[PDB]
Formats: sequence, C-alpha cells, structure tokens
Amino acid sequence: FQSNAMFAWWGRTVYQFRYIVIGVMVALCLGGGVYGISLGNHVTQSGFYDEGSQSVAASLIGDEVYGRDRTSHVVAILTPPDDKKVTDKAWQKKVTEELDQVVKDHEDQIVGWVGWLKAPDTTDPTVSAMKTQDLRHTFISIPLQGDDDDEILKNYQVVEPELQQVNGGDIRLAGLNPLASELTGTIGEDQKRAEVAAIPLVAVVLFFVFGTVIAAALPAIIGGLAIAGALGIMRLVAEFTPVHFFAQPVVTLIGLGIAIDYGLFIVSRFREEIAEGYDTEAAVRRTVMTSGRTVVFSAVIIVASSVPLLLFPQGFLKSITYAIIASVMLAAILSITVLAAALAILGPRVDALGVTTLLKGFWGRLVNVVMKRPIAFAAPILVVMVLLIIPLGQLSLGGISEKYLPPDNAVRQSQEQFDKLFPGFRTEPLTLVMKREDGEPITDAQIADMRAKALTVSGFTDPDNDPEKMWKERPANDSGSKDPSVRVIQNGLENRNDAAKKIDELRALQPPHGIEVFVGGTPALEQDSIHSLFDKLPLMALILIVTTTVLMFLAFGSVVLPIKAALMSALTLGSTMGILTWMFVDGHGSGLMNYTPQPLMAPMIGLIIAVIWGLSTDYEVFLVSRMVEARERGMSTAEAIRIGTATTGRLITGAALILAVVAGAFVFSDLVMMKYLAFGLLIALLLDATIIRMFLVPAVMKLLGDDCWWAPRWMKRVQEKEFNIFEMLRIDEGLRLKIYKDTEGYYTIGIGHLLTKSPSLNAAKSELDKAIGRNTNGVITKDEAEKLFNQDVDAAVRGILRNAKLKPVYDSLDAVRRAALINMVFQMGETGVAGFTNSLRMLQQKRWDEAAVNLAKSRWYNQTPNRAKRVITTFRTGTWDAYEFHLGGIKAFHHHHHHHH
Ligand SMILES: CCCCCCCCCCCCOC[C@H]1O[C@H](O[C@H]2O[C@H](CO)[C@@H](O)[C@H](O)[C@H]2O)[C@H](O)[C@@H](O)[C@@H]1O
Ligand SMILES: CCCCCCCCCCCCOC[C@H]1O[C@H](O[C@H]2O[C@H](CO)[C@@H](O)[C@H](O)[C@H]2O)[C@H](O)[C@@H](O)[C@@H]1O
Ligand SMILES: CCCCCCCCCCCCOC[C@H]1O[C@H](O[C@H]2O[C@H](CO)[C@@H](O)[C@H](O)[C@H]2O)[C@H](O)[C@@H](O)[C@@H]1O
Ligand SMILES: CCCCCCCCCCCCOC[C@H]1O[C@H](O[C@H]2O[C@H](CO)[C@@H](O)[C@H](O)[C@H]2O)[C@H](O)[C@@H](O)[C@@H]1O
Ligand SMILES: NC(=O)CN(CC(=O)O)CC(=O)O
Ligand SMILES: NC(=O)CN(CC(=O)O)CC(=O)O
Repeated sequence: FQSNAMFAWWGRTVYQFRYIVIGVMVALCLGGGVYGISLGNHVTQSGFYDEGSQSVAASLIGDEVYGRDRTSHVVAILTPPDDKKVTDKAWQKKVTEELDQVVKDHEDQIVGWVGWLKAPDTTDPTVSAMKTQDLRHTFISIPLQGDDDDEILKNYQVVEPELQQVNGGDIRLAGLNPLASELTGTIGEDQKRAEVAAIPLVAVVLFFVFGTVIAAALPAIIGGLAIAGALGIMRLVAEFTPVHFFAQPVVTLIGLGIAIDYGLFIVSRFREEIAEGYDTEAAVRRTVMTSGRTVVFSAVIIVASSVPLLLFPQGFLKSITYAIIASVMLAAILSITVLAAALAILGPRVDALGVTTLLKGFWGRLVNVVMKRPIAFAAPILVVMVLLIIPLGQLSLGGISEKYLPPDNAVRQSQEQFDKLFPGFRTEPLTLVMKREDGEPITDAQIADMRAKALTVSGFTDPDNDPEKMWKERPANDSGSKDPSVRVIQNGLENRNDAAKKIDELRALQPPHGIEVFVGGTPALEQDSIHSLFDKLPLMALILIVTTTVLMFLAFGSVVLPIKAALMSALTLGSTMGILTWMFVDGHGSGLMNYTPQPLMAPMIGLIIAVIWGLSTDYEVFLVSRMVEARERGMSTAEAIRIGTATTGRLITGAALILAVVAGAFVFSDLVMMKYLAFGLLIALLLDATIIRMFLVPAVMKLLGDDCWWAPRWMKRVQEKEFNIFEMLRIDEGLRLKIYKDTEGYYTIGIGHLLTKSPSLNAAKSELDKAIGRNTNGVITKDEAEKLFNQDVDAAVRGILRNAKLKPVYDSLDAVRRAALINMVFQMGETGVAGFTNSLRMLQQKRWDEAAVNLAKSRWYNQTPNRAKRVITTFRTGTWDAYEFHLGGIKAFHHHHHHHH
C-alpha cells in the first residue's frame, strides 16, 4: 500500500539531516516544557456534568437569578479550649473578632462568615441548630468570592492558612472547598511520588532490557521530552478550552511510560540491526521503517481509542483525551525523529558504556510448548476471564464525595464530623427552575400550580410535614439578578437512590401554560451525567472497535488477526473491569490500599475503557507485528508465532514493567478515581503481558494456522518484486536498451554486455542483431536485456565452477551472496576475484564481518567504493538491502567480464 513507501524515505532523511532534526525537536520539546510548567495554574476542576443537560441549564439559570449557593463553600467547626463551652461570651468575642479580621483582610476572597456565633441570642431554630446541645461545638459558614469553581477554590486556598489559625488552631474546615482543595491536591503529590519512586525503577528496568546505559538512557530521555512537549501542548490548549486537573497526571501516567515503550522498541531494533552487519545509515532506515510502522500505528491506535471519548459531554473527558493524544502522538513523533537521529549519530556507540560508569531460549521454548497443546491452555484461560466478568454486574455509579479521599484524611473527617455533629444542614435538593419564555413575572398562583403538581410526586422529604411548606423557594442572595421571570422551588429527597425515577417524573409533569421547567440539583446533575454516559457508550464502543481493528488490519495485512485482537482486547477489558468492581465496589483490597468501597464516577468508566482498550491493542501490535514480519519473511505459522514471541519477549516484559512501575506509583493516590484508573492499567497490563502475550495469543494463532494470516481481500496487499541478481547489477552496471560506448570506448548494451571492440557501430549492430536473432538497429527491450544478462551470468557461474579457487566459496554461499560474488566476477574477472584468497576463505567459513572488513581494505574498494560497499554489505548481511535502497545512480558504465555470445 501507500504506507510502506514513506517510512523508507523518512529513514534515509533522518540520517541525512541528523543534527538539524535533533536540534529543532529538542528545542521545541524543551521550549514546550518551559512553556508547560505553568500548566497547573490554568487548570480546572469542573467538567463532571453534562453541559447540555437540563440540570446544568437549571443550575445556570438558578445561579443567575437567585445567586449561586455559597452556603456550603466553607464550613468551620469551632471548639472552645479547656472544656469551655460555646456560650462563653469571652470566647465568643475573641473568636468572632479573629473571624472579622480574616474577612476584613480578604474581602476579595471572602463574602463573610455566617453562623450562630454572629448572633448567639437568636430563637431562630435553624440558626440555633448551628451549635450542639452540649455547647462544646459550633460551626459557621464562610461563603467565598468568585464566579466559578476554580476562582472560589483559589480564594479558599488564600484564606485557609489564616482561617486555620482561628481559635488557636482549634478550628476544623470542611465543605465544598476544603474537600476540593484536598482532592485536587492529590495530583501534585501523585506526580512527586512518580518522580521519587517511578523514575529510578524505570531506569532499572530500562537497563535490565538492554545491556548498556546509553541504549538504556535514550528511551528515558524521549519520555521526558514527550512529557515536556505534551505539557506545553496542553498549556497551549488551555488558552482556547478548559483543561482539567486530571489531564496532568494522565500525561505522566500514560504518556511517559508509553513514550518509554515506543523508545524501547526503536533502540532495540537499531541495536538488532547493528548486530547484523548493517551500516549505521542502513540500521536507522530499517529500524525506522519497521519500528516506526509499529510505533506510529500504535500511537494512532491509541488516538483512535481516545477520540471516541469526545462523544461524551464531560469536559473532564475532553481534556484528558487531548492530553492522551498529545502525549502518545508526540511520543511516536519523538521516537522516530529525535531518537532515530540520535542513533544515527551514535551508531554502534550506543553500546559503549556498561554497568561500570560510576560518578555519584526461554521465550523460545515457552512459546512452542504452548503451541502443540494450545487448547489445553486456551480453554482454562477463557473460562476464568469470563468468570472475571461476573463481578461487573455489581458495578454502580455515583458523584464526587468526601469518600473519594482515604478514611484517615483529616479533611474527609472534618466533613464526616460536620455531618455527625450537625446532621441537618448538608442537603442536596432537587430544583424546579421555572422560566417563562414571556418576559413578565411569575404569579403566586402560578407557583401554586407547580407546587400542586410537585406535591403530587411521591417521595420528597417532609420534615415538618405540611405539604404547603414543602417545595420552599430557593434562597436568594445578593449575587442574583432576581428577575421575576424566573422562580425556583426545591425540596430534598426521601431515600436518594431513586432520584433518576423522581427526576424523570418531575419532567413529565406538565408545566403550567407558557413556562419551560428546568429540573436541577446535585443529584440531577449527577444523574444526567450518568445517563449521558450510558447513552453515548454503545456508540463509543462501536467507533472504538472499528477504528482500531481497521488500523491493526493496515498494520498487519491480516483480516483475521485484527478481529482476533478485538476479541482478545474485549475479554481483557471485561476481565479487568470485573476485578476493579471487585476491588472498588465490593471493596476487596480496600483495607490493604486504604480506600473506601463506593460507586465509581460515571465518566471514569468511559476513560478506563478507552485507555485499557488502546493499551491492550498496542501490546498486540508490539507482538504480532513481529510475527507478521516473520511470515512476510516467509515462515510457517508455527515458527512465525515463535519468532515474534522470542524477539519481543524480553522487550515487551520491559515495556510492560516500565509502564507497570509508573502505574504502581499512582495506585497509592489518595484520590479513588486515580487509584481506580491506575489499577486498571496494572491489571489490564499484567493480563496482557502474561496471560495474553505468552499463552492465549500463540495458542489461538496456531489454531488458525495460516488462516490467521491474511485471508480475504485478495490483492488487498500487493505482492512485490523480489529482488534479484539482474536488479542488483542493473544498479551497479546500468541498464541500457540502446547501443552505447562505455568508458573504454567500446560498444556496449544491456547490463554491461560488450558487443564488440570494433570501432564500427554497424559491426556492433551486426553482432547485436546476431545475438538477439533479430534486426535491432541498435535497440533492444528490457526482456532481451535480461535474456542477454542471464547468458552472461550463466557464463560467469560456469567459469566460477571450473575455478578451484572460486568454486568452494561459491558452493557454500546462499543465493544472495552468490550474486555478490558473481557481481565481483563481472567487474574484475575470475582471476581478479580469485586474488581475494583470504576474504573468500572468510566467506566460505561464513565469517561475514571479518570478510566485510577485509574486503574494504582492497584496492577494489578504493577505486570503486560505492559498488564495493554495496557488494560488501551484501556479503555481510546476506540481503538485497544495499541495493533496494541505493543512493542515486551511477555515471561511468563499464562492460563486465564474461560477455557470452
Ligand atoms: C480532581 C478532582 C476534584 C473534584 C472537585 C469536586 C469537589 C466538589 C465540587 C465543587 C462544586 C461546587 O458546587 C457548588 C455549586 O454547584 C452548582 O454550580 C456548579 O455546577 C453548575 C452547573 O455545572 C456550574 O454552572 C457552576 O459553575 C458550578 O459552580 C450550583 O449551581 C451552585 O449553586 C453551587 O454553588
Ligand atoms: C460537601 C460539603 C457539604 C457541606 C454542607 C454545609 C451546609 C451549610 C449550610 C449553612 C446554612 C446557614 O444558614 C444561616 C442563615 O443565614 C441567614 O441568616 C441571616 O441572619 C441575620 C439576620 O437575617 C443576618 O446576619 C443575615 O441576613 C443572615 O445571616 C439566612 O437568612 C438564614 O436563612 C440562614 O439559615
Ligand atoms: C502533536 C500532537 C497534537 C495533539 C494535540 C491535541 C489537542 C486538541 C485540542 C482541541 C481543542 C479545540 O477546542 C474546542 C473548543 O474551543 C472553543 O473555544 C471557542 O469557543 C468558546 C466557547 O465555546 C469561546 O471561549 C471562544 O469563542 C473560543 O475560544 C470552545 O471552548 C468549545 O466550544 C470548543 O469545543
Ligand atoms: C508490578 C510491578 C511493581 C509496580 C509497583 C511499584 C510501586 C512504587 C511506588 C510505591 C511507593 C510507596 O509509597 C508509600 C506511600 O505510602 C505512605 O503511607 C501511606 O501508605 C498508603 C497510602 O499511601 C496508606 O497506608 C496510607 O494512606 C499512608 O499511610 C505515605 O503516606 C506516602 O507518602 C508514600 O508515598
Ligand atoms: N581477500 C583478500 O583481500 C586477501 N588478500 C589480502 C590479505 O588479506 O592479506 C591477500 C590474499 O590473497 O590472501
Ligand atoms: N562508475 C560509477 O560511477 C559507479 N562506480 C561505483 C563506485 O565508485 O563505487 C563504479 C561502478 O559501479 O562500476
């Protein structure tokens, strides 16, 4: 197809422009990094709700007209010391004056403080309930300035240190903002843990995979450049659209490790090509094509896995999707630009340093034992994996809670103690946001209409249970427009699980003539977000599976192998998900890992599907692409499966561990979503690297035999010219379809075929006419050029076999190397080639490197380097590589020895 041509071209190009390529990109990545460390201050917490939903609309209109609810912003429990009681007016006058001072110094941050302590002598029942009956505790509400979740949080964090200093420190902060501050604060300490724990462990695995530090350090450097540039990109993205807090760790959680993984396969392929006698220039090229195709494909596949998340309306998922795309794409680009150019500069110098630089057939035999008893391995694996999908039915979803923090988090407990000491104040009522399209006020009888319709609905709370007093109007503060065209009534909920049922019932209520009813509230926001997820989820899965399977099909050529991978990834997914619900819903490991068993966040299930599927699909490509390579190379399905396994065995383990290590740092996050996400990686990865790669894939793949490989769509993949000795010497000696004079001035034609040494052109035409058995008047076709070439080769080979000095080395050589030997014979004759007694002897003993080195010291190499180097490289590698990608064209044509007639 189209894809195989470009990687070749780019392979020669990264070498031709090494220093420029490595200079521009590192500058950009470091430039991005310096630009992208400011990411963290242009970062949002919002985006968990469905922006196009009625609840959000109800919220928007509600905060617009009535003012946003700031009563729950900051809540502070106060405890007088020395067992003094809250009613102690001496303690009151001192504490309140402290409070007034904090407000006085921060009017740009704090609206004020509300509570019993402001007017201790009130018979207002609700206000008098802001103190416990034992008079040991009293709480205040501290509404903050700001017009979005982010500004309000920043305002809290400004006043928090001085606020915590109230009452001699004996004050406990809780509410929306102390939790938000703690929840978002987990990001910063999760990455620090990654720098402290993950980074040194990555270096160990990196050095484990390779044998030297330079080869080990390069993927690490790529990862860092990927992070830097991706953070820079994400910073740029923050200029045009909100970027969530959670986007940052995703860059390091996913991008880094995957960037290391990509770099791991490039350096390993380069090292592998240098192991063969390939030039540095050649190694980078071949490496780039093979590895790049897999890495480039792997990146696009993850992009194809992340893009479907854009179907979901949660801005949370959009920011993360961008971050993933930016990361893995920059990773792929870096791994075939900066890294390739670096290897081109280094060459074999990658294997310079060893463990000692101090300053400060297992897979072979593991894969074949499986193959002849594949079903003994398949069946039990698939049963468990399906049985690991059984805890999935218990999966539940919910909104953000204080339970998202660990049970021993001080801020979570301040909250849990607020709800324990003051049980009534924490409410989440459903709202009926009424809006007349008409611009005139809503009458009292019009609200009476809606209340009557609302009182009809069954399960709303009735403390103080008169219906008249149910569905109170939402409190209005100074931030509201107070437009009489909009009025909001709200009631709490009885039994709060059933919100979806009663929300949908509130919307089924027919609005009094001429009004649009917007049903909102925290459970409404959360429910709409959940419904939005389930709605776009079947479509996501569709696009997710199709795009990746198609991409794997362009990467493999097989139709079956990609479809096989789809089922594999689906079962890896379903199994990993079941274990997670087993872990985070049923709470298995919750004690060990210090998290609370609870419903999972709805958009989190979208993210984890995409990440797992994309990661699972990549690790199939990492493995199968080699198998495919083997088959294309031409091998039975059996050994094709094996070759692919043994070649990538150590590599995929290291690639897995490096990613597993970083994930294993994030599993210790105080944020359950992060814990949950990080575990999804580990579990899916461990299942992929072991159960899938080593057992289930090679087992299955053999069952299909050669059916696994390309099946249908004949001609979908193009058979390609298989290089030959003519094409070889077409390059070295030229292909001329018309009689011409060579450098010695003699009439030559075809591939270095001397017609005659006669000055007479007609004599040459006469001999040419004779040779083709047809009047040519000096012109032949390509077929006749080959026909004549083959006679010359036959003559060359005949004489070679009659030469005692040439026959033994020739008989021992494979077809390709024979062509190189024949090439030499053509250029200098048997006696000329026979003069190479030692190198011939080295070739007969298959000491290619020794022969290649010794042949380069010849006068033959000196007088004709490009052809010699081409022939020598062919001896060394035994492949048509030096000819399949030769530089240019040759200018001086010379007729060869052994012109037959
Ligand atoms: C890294 C993980 C971090 C997780 C952070 C979660 C911690 C607690 C969340 C804090 C949310 C503050 O909730 C309180 C507010 O909720 C709604 O407004 C919010 O929802 C609307 C529709 O979306 C938006 O229009 C408003 O801008 C937006 O303030 C209400 O209308 C407001 O009356 C109320 O004040
Ligand atoms: C996940 C985190 C969840 C955290 C949950 C936290 C919920 C906290 C709820 C706090 C409700 C406290 O409300 C306190 C009271 O303030 C105002 O009283 C007025 O008293 C004086 C005479 O009017 C004047 O100073 C002012 O006009 C005004 O203060 C309202 O008029 C009352 O109706 C309201 O009851
Ligand atoms: C090398 C690998 C490269 C990989 C990098 C991947 C990054 C992809 C980033 C895609 C983000 C595109 O942003 C899309 C968003 O932009 C818009 O802004 C404009 O509309 C806003 C109101 O909507 C107003 O504030 C303004 O009029 C205006 O700025 C809106 O926010 C969204 O309606 C829209 O969805
Ligand atoms: C499969 C391949 C292997 C991959 C796994 C590699 C893992 C590498 C990272 C491991 C670093 C260990 O970090 C230990 C972390 O825990 C400590 O105590 C806490 O421990 C649990 C929560 O962290 C709870 O017990 C409590 O909340 C609290 O006591 C500190 O609070 C943290 O500061 C410290 O960072
Ligand atoms: N193949 C060669 O270049 C051998 N030459 C050169 C050498 O290796 O000394 C000498 C010989 O004829 O044995
Ligand atoms: N004559 C040329 O320009 C090509 N050169 C190639 C070279 O110098 O190595 C000689 C040949 O191929 O016969």
